Amino acid sequence: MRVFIDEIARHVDQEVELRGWLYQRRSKGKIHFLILRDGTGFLQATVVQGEVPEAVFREADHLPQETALRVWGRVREDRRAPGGFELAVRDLQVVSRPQGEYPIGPKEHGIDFLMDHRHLWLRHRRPFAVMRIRDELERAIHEFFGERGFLRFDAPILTPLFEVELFDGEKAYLSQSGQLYAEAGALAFAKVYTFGPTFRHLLEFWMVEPEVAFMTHEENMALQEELVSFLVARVLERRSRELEMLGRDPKALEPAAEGHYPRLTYKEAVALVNRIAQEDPEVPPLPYGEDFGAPHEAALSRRFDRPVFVERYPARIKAFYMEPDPEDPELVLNDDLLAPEGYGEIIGGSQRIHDLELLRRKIQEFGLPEEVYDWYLDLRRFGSVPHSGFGLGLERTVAWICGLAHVREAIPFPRMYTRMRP
Amino acid sequence: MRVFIDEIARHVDQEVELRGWLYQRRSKGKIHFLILRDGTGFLQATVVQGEVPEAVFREADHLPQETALRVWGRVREDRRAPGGFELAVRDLQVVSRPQGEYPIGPKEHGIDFLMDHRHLWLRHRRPFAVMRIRDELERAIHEFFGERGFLRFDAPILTPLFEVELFDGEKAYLSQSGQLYAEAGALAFAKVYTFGPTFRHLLEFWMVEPEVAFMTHEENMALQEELVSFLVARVLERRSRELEMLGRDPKALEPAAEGHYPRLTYKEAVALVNRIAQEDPEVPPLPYGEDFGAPHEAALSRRFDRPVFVERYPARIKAFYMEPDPEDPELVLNDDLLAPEGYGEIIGGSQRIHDLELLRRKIQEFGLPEEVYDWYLDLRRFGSVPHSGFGLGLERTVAWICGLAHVREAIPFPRMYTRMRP
Repeated sequence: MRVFIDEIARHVDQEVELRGWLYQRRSKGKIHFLILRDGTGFLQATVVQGEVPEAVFREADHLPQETALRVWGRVREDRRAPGGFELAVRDLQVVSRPQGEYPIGPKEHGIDFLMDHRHLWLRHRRPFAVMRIRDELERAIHEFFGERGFLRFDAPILTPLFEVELFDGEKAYLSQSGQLYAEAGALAFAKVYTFGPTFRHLLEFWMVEPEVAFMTHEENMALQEELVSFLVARVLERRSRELEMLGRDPKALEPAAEGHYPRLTYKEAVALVNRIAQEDPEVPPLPYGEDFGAPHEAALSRRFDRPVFVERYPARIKAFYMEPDPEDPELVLNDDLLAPEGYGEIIGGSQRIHDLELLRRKIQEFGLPEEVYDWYLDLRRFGSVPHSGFGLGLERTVAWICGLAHVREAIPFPRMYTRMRP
Repeated sequence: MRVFIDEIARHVDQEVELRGWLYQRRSKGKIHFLILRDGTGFLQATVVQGEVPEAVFREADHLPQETALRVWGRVREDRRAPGGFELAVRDLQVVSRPQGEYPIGPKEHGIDFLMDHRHLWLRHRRPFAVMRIRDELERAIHEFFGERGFLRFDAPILTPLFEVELFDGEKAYLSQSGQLYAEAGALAFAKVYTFGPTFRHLLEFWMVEPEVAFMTHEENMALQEELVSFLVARVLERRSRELEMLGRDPKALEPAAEGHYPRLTYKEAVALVNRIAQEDPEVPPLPYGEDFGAPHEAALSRRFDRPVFVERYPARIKAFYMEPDPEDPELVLNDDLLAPEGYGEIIGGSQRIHDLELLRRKIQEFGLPEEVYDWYLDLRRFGSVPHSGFGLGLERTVAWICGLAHVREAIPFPRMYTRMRP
């Protein structure tokens, strides 16, 4: 029967069929060792001279990389085989051969060449591992919020920023965040999350944005920690093979899986960064009141062994909708979660204003057109409750978990100001 | 302890707390009957004069619609209560009152007024039911493909159609479909699906687009049937309450849940439509070679009790990438799945060309710029295998399952050429 490499362990000592591609090939003495990929994994297939028809042995001599292939054989358990299993091949059929030379030979090229060939490069071991971890995270996000009674709530992408021309003279704008709509959602369904593209490194990325009715700042941070540690735990448990293919040290991820994330106020974070900047030539000072520069963010991130929260920034550098700190008028009740190892911010969140007049005056103080926000103001006129939410950047989270050098590797086909292709 | 209405059955005869909103209110004799919503459901709460402090009874006299509320009481099982349960209230605390008159009183307004107030209207019973069914479908899609070893594969939205201005003079275009990228995905991961927004009724909608390596036309239709019948079954099993709130007859959905969907060739469909058009004044004739007009689609859809497949259309009215019918050169191996009851197309799919030169000449015959499709052509140069896929429109599927009058009701904040707000 036809099976997939991913399920090969369930078929030990049976005759099966694989359909896929020649990933690698080597020979020693009377054995050809093929590495086959079928899209769900990589598996050694042996072709043994004298134990298969000579035509089959010779045909298996004759296979360039990315030859498409059907192979038939017996599943063998064998710890000398990478994976722990191999296919003892009995028959083999070429489905197609490359028209030209395949552009990506093993262990050769630099990362940019590989990303220019992204549509082919996705087939290889490292992008395979990254994408399977990405899939694992997206599924696990839906399970995490589904099991807690959250409703997925798709925020609009077109908004009345990148500008889009509509029919006639009309113009719309690509969403940078579904949060405002998610708040309407939270007031209708108690607990919701968007899971969609937003547009601002990457021009285009994916954001999970939960909003919860009656939820406070502190509960908001607790929810963030709960989610991130669950996701790291889930990758550790189910994608340990992919982590291994990436050369990712699980020990760098285990603290995140256990929670108890350290927290810092903005003031404390600034003081810390400026202590670091004195003993360290490669970290510049940080004047109070400014947002964290890239080196500052990195220095904070590398200080801890798991994600670190930074909360209660100055109002002056945050958004109009954020709830003011009740014991400190210059600050708002917000938080950013920083991944360790220099990966930096993976979550941005806050408690939102629930008082009608406060929100009116904030909409003015921030010099905003009140009319366009009237519906948003309705959320305070009718059934207003304290509520909070946040947005998790999927690509930065993937990049961190996988240990990638750049976020563009975390998404199948990245869009950046420079590369917009394929 | 604080609980949600959705979990109320697990807490019979316990003292609990609810946090939510006054949805409706009526009184008879010494009982105030509140209908509370907390975002996860609707629940009767009784306040009994003489058994609660007089202040509490009087406070509960005093509650306009969308008053935000905390209520404490004992969960009672009671079939006279709608839901089968009610809260016997002991204490109650107003969290907030409406600033102004709430614009949506029960059983009053026309659909357009309600959609103009969509951000508030989402709180009510019918949109509640629709959105919970939508959530059920999105979760179930991830489970269906996750359990079959499909990988979620996010296709880019920005493409090199709606036009978007980038920095400098550069321009991109909102994706109308992730299929081309999904094919690269299928060749890398065997079986994939996009789950994302596309842009073309609705300007913006959600598409699940599976692609499978080595999969044929016939298997493609089998996969489509399997998926749709699973989704209908899943809504029937887990959202029967929401279906009931919608007044949706489960009997209209049960045939879809069982599969065995009828199939028609394009030629057969045309002949059928034209037979229908003779006995029926409200169905116009259909010349051979034309795509199905709206009345034709509707007449086909209303002919059957479950979704119907239409396959093997003329090449001349389909896309460049579609595999030609091997026994009939004028036709391609494609299919559209039509929902019954006049809802029409919910899936469009086909087998794709895997032969390199055939695809080159099709790219020319269709007058297309070969350069921009070179990467796509690489998918035929290297590791080319027969493959197929399709796209399921989420909103049309929701609209059909819920029995809605228009697809705009199937998405939280619809974008149409006319309404772009909120």
